[PDB]
Amino acid sequence: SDCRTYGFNTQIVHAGQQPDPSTGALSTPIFQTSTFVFDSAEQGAARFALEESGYIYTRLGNPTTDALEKKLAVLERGEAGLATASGISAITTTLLTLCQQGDHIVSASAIYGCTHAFLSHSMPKFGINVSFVDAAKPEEIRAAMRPETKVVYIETPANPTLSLVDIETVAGIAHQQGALLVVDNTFMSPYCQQPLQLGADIVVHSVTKYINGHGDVIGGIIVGKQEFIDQARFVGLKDITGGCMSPFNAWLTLRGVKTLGIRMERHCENALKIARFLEGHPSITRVYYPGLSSHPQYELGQRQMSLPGGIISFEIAGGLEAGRRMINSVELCLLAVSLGDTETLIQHPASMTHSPYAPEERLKAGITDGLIRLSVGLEDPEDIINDLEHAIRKAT
Amino acid sequence: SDCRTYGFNTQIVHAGQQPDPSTGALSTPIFQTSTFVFDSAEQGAARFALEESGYIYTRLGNPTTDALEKKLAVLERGEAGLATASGISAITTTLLTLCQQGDHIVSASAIYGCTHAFLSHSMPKFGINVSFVDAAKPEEIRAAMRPETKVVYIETPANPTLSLVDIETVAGIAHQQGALLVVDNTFMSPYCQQPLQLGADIVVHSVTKYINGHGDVIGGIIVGKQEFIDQARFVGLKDITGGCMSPFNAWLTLRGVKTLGIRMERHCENALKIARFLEGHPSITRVYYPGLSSHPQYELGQRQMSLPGGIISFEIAGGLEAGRRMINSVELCLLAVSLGDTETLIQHPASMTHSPYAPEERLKAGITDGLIRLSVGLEDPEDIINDLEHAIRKAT
Amino acid sequence: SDCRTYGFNTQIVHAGQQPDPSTGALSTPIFQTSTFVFDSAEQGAARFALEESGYIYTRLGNPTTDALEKKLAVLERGEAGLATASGISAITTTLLTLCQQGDHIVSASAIYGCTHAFLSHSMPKFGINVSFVDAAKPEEIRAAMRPETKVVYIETPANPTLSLVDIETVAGIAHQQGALLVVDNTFMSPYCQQPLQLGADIVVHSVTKYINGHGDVIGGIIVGKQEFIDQARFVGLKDITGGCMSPFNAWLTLRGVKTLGIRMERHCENALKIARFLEGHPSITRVYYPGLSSHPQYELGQRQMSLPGGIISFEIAGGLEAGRRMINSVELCLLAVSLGDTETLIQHPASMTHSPYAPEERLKAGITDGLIRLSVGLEDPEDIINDLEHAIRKAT
Amino acid sequence: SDCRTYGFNTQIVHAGQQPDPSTGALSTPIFQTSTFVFDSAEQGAARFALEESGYIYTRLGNPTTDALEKKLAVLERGEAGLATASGISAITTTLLTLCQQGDHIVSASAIYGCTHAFLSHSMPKFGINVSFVDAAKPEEIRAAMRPETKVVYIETPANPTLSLVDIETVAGIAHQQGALLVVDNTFMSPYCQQPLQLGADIVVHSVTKYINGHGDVIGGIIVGKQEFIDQARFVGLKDITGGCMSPFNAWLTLRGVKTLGIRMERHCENALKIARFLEGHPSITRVYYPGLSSHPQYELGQRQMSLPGGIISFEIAGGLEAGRRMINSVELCLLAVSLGDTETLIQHPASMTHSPYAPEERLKAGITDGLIRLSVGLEDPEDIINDLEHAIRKAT
Ligand SMILES: *Cc1c(COP(=O)(O)O)cnc(C)c1O
Ligand SMILES: *Cc1c(COP(=O)(O)O)cnc(C)c1O
Ligand SMILES: *Cc1c(COP(=O)(O)O)cnc(C)c1O
Ligand SMILES: *Cc1c(COP(=O)(O)O)cnc(C)c1O
Repeated sequence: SDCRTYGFNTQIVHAGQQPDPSTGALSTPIFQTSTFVFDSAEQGAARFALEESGYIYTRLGNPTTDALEKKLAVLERGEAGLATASGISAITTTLLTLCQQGDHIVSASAIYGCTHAFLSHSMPKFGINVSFVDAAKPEEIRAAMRPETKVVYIETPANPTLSLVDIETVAGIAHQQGALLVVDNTFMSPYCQQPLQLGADIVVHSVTKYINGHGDVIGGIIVGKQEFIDQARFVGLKDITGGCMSPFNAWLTLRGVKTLGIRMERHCENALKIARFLEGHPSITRVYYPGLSSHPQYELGQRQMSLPGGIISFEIAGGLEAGRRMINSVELCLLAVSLGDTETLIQHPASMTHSPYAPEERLKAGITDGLIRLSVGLEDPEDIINDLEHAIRKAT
Repeated sequence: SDCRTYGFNTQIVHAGQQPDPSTGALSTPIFQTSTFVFDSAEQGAARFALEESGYIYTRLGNPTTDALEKKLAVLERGEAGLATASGISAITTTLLTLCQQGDHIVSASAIYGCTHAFLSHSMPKFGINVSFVDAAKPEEIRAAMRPETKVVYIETPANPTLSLVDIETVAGIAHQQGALLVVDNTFMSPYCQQPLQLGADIVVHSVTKYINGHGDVIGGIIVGKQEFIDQARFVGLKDITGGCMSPFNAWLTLRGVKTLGIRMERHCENALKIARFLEGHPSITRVYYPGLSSHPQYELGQRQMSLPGGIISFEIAGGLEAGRRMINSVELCLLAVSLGDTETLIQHPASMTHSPYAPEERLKAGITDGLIRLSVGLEDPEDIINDLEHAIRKAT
Repeated sequence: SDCRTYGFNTQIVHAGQQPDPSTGALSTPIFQTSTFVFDSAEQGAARFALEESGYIYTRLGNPTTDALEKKLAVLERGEAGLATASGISAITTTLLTLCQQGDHIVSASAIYGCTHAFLSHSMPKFGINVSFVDAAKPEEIRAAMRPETKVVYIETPANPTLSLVDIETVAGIAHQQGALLVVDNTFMSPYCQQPLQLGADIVVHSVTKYINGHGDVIGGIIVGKQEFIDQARFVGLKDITGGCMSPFNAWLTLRGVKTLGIRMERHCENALKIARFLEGHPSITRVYYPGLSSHPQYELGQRQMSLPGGIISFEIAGGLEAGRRMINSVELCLLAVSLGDTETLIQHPASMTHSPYAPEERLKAGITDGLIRLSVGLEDPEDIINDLEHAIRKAT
Repeated sequence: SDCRTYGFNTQIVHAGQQPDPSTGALSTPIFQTSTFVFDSAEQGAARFALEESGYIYTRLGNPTTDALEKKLAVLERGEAGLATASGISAITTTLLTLCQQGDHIVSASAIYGCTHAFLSHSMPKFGINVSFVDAAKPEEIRAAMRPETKVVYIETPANPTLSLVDIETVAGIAHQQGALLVVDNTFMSPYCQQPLQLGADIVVHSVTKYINGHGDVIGGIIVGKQEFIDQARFVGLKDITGGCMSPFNAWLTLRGVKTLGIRMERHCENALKIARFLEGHPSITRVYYPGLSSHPQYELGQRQMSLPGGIISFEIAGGLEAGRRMINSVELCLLAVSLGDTETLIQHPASMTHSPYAPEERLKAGITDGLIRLSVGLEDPEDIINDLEHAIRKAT
């Protein structure tokens, strides 16, 4: 049969995978090899000429990684996938394949910090200019487009305030002006949002977050048309970034993604409960969560996202010192800077990642002094709420 | 004590490593994690401000990978190391950290094919121009230097004819003209050649070859001054290539490198025997091996290399068809395109990697129709010789 | 705090685990080591004398495996855990620690086939006699008890007809007669049944099934009182079976168990839907599933099990040939002999595992000619039902 | 061709292994699976009936582990191999397959401590009696034989004094009296001693030591006739010990064994240098090493062993307190209780493993107060000697 025909949970479990043909092994074997052996000179030449399918060398391609690439292509409804060493490598392999000196990119300003650093500081040194705009306002995207614009780049939801971008509307604007739309879908995973179905051309993820979900893999994935992915593989990865994924990391990500549907359901069920608790707490001034009807783009989120996500941000009364006291008072939530793990993770940017920055520079990343970012895990939500209540009460 | 004080075999085993402090575990633990947890807001801020040692997130740094980086820095007599997703990523993370639009690179022409593709086709699209020269002639390096030249880039020995480059002489030329010298030391490993001791500024390796040695890791390493490595880590890797190494791959490379000294001794003992056998064979027109006194740069090799290496190239009588017949007639040597594995690997480029290319285009990579490339493994050399003799006899 | 105080999902995620003390790594490091190093002669002696905590050698104990042992002890409400190379090793390490020549065991007859082979053929050759009884009838257990009986051994539910054993009632009988009760809890996992809370003394699992859940680990676990577990570790494992678990297998099982709660919820939701579909199908003569009210011990199952499980057996009309045709006609369910994986697995014992046996010998394992065993996975239940309907329709 | 025809180093690299048939991957894939899938009911039945080759379930057999089993069978010149969870499991799976209540074993007294504990305390509780003899005196073996003796069990060399057993002579005695000879060949590895070639029936190893060689695997192997190995697999392992090896551990051992020849050569070259240094040191009363001509069985060792090994024991002047001071004064040698790793390991049993024992009880394991045991690693021997000289000088 064809796995593209089954339901989404069935695809999560099975797409891109099948029992090993020589042994019947059910788990995808870990092809932890660099070298592949040819049966003859002619078989080697046939593979190098693309006249025969098969493998050559793990930087170019590998059976374990191929399974992950095919699975994620199915889940995003794209033609082809390309696994990478990190989410950053997925982003930069994509953009360095597409762009050359003299080209231009229109990017959302509300993007992952290291992506912003790449676009702000590294791209212009290669002659590739970037204009940053508020992508919640599609007119600002249009106004920033130039004859040289090759790419519009967006993230949605966008940390740390969980604002949204209207993918379908932005895709139409980008395409009318001759540009590709690249969407970083890390926050949602394909279980909750499908940018290619809304007109995006390329989707990138850090699999480090929800796709792997177990806090033990750094990796990325790119999904798009075969013609583009082939260039991203044989030029961007092979020559430019060298950012190939280890077969063992691909195997762990295949293993983690098996539970993506059930994990996202529980992350989001837990997060909605915690978000409602925080919205009712008189020591919490604001709660940013797409599942609360007061979210400024709530209706867009309901049309574009099948679930409101596992991430919450909120502001605690009392600013910087209260946020520091609160984060130093949790006993179950763990202080860390990643997200999408099975454990609940918490961070206070103004006292952690952005401490030696001026308050007006911190807002440039949307960071207020009392802002706390919470990645909701798979624990009992009552335990998470009790921990938050205990810490908030102490802090205020 | 200080491991930088012990003998080289002792350093191979011990440098960069020690029993785990919390448990005493002798093997370096596999810190297969993405996330690291802070004990307090203040500890997180201290790490982000570089005011406290410790870890944050595996793309930035990891204890397992740190051990590999420190070991390879000791072995190359460099200050610091940076592990990468691939040898290509080591090369491009280095050059994309050092160079920006308007800069220039002087490169040897006799370099790894994918490095050549990066330099020929990708660098100029970022405004970084490259002049290729015959680096066996240091005067051609000097003549190609421009005010904008930031880097001279060399490999030695250089596949597929095993020609050499005089590292010390080229380093002096590069430095007099204000450029850094980057040496790809993959072929030799630090056990056989130490470019930093001869004046190079930066050494890169594909650990995929001899350093790991077991044919099961794609990876790279960069070694140089702390100031440069810090930029390669926090800009080149973090932002540009995203080419971080998986902790499991670092652990496998640590494990492989434990036997680097004994492996290189056996590879080179075997290769010298096989090279002498081939040089005495009337069906073999030429043998390229630094350990044969007829090698055109033999004396330079004796001063610069402690052993002549594990790689041999040779030309079989009868050109393309004889090379194809020979490679299709081996029974022990394995047909493949990597090198530095414990198994003997063999390839015939004119019928394998470069078949759909014109004979005059193949020479542009030094490839004649009868040229065979042999990576000598750890088998009994008598068995390798018998296999080669059987195949040569059949082919001719 | 104490993790034994949190909710069960919180314990699944966190019990037995914490950030690495020397680095903060969130994932439990893979301590893939044999050797541990002492700081002094005195520290080595202190560990060998049990006068100091810490590690010596991985066969005796290991930090990664210790985390798994502690987690499973928390989840089963037992004092201590011991990980093993396989479920069989958990069973035999337990029984060979407890029993010596002249001792006796009363065992259920409806037990895992290889356990039955150990008890029937291997135990008596060591002078340890075994009486098999129908453990659904607690009076048969009582009647089989002898002065030499050390252990009553049961599984519940019991494959392949999913009959039950009343743990609390059997525990009272065993204890009144001076014997320990050992329960194999593999089928249910601690998420669905807690034998120690009902009076059992020792729980064993094959973690190969639901606890790991990902079809990529063979392993076992024993949970019980510290005094017994210490004997199982330092005599049974150290000396008798040698069945220690690899640190990597323990790490994978820790990783798999993170999703145990959400997996069991989905397995059982899916299984109840499929069981009801099969019970309404006129080509299916019988359906064995604890969640159907027609199950002969339905009310006991509701008191003893929090969910009815992920396993279903059923009889297809037409006996042996229909069962063979049906199993050869599924397109999504995979033909295999394990259970508890994320993929739906199916087997027809009369044509697969028990084909060269007489029909009257097959019933001795409860196997009728039309009996099919289904391990329900995490796919969309509609897809599983459609596959079963297609295959049943073709077969009948 | 047939790998049993190549030289021993070629076999170390290649025996039991070949490129993956479906992909050409050179490294043996890690078949980290529990479940295997059948294409039809008939294929499942054919495998269960042994009428078709192939896999069923990893406890029974696995492609990665099969490669290791076949390689070690080739290296020991035996018919078949069986991998296990530990060296202890190799020993007990063997003996519990061969023996039942009423049987008898004649064992050397100079054996590994946990093997001695199994034979002394556990075997008799299963009705299997054991007589311990000085196996350096073959007449004591003969005199201890009884009508019920099934097995003669020996280790050679034997820790901690490195005494020897004449394998060929003992095999002839055992066979004349109708018993099998089992030899634990862990100390030597097949590179240095081949008991089956000298008449032994079964060889066991802890692969934890030299075969893996990297201090990161606990595991065992059994090698013998196909008829016996089949019983050890399908009864001893399947039913009794459950001591199967994890596929990942088998893959690591395959990887470690690739360098067995070059490692043993260097271990033994280093050990002979260190042994000669110790024999010339006036603070060292005795040196136990088969490569010193003063060894009491030196000539037997030269006939039976191709190299004298990597292990040395020696007595330091001043007894218990000097041994403790010496071991607390090394800076490079690591204090630990395993052997065969790439790092040099050292232990002082009288102050470490046997401290709370009476001096007359310590001699029962051949342990004098000043006895030090050294596992010589791959470091520069000059560095090891300097470390030992520094520590000896301080201690005396
Ligand atoms: C973490 C993250 C990234 C970067 O991925 P890495 O795997 O850390 O390189 C990119 N985008 C988003 C939205 C992320 O959360
Ligand atoms: C193989 C090789 C490389 C590339 O390294 P990868 O690990 O394949 O990316 C670079 N230089 C040399 C000399 C090589 O042999
Ligand atoms: C599979 C199973 C076992 C055996 O465990 P292994 O890990 O295969 O050794 C024991 N009991 C039950 C109920 C099982 O399903
Ligand atoms: C270490 C050893 C063993 C035991 O093997 P494990 O892998 O630790 O179970 C048995 N025999 C000898 C000679 C050993 O050195």
